[PDB]
Amino acid sequence: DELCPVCGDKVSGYHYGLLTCESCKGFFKRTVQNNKHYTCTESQSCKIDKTQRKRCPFCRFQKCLTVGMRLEAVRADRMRGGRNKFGPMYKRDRALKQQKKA
DNA sequence: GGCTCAGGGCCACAG
DNA sequence: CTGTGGCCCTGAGCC
Ligand SMILES: [Zn+2]
Ligand SMILES: [Zn+2]
Repeated sequence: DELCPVCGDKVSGYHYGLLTCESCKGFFKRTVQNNKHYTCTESQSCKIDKTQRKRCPFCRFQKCLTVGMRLEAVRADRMRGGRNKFGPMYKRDRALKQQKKA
């Protein structure tokens, strides 16, 4: 029921410090791990919408970092255990954000 | 020690 | 062929 603060897709859960989808997760890795770097000709921060998120990769990347996606969470190495020192924040934020009881 | 919780890899389908 | 977006498996984490 929640949408990504960047691309706007349905979130699959907590990824990189935010409620994000596999599109964010996958693209974020594809960008950061492969050391990709882009640049927008004008307006480095365009309107990141469902269509315009495809035309501006740089703006989408900037959007990710801006909305709060951890760049340090990108284990470009290989180790699937990409839980760094900010690992606790996931369950912490989740417990505060939801705080729903059992 | 075990169940959870989230991330990285490779995939399959869409441009 | 290239790429978005995803499901899957492994791994850090916490209970
Ligand atoms: Zn997303
Ligand atoms: Zn742009």
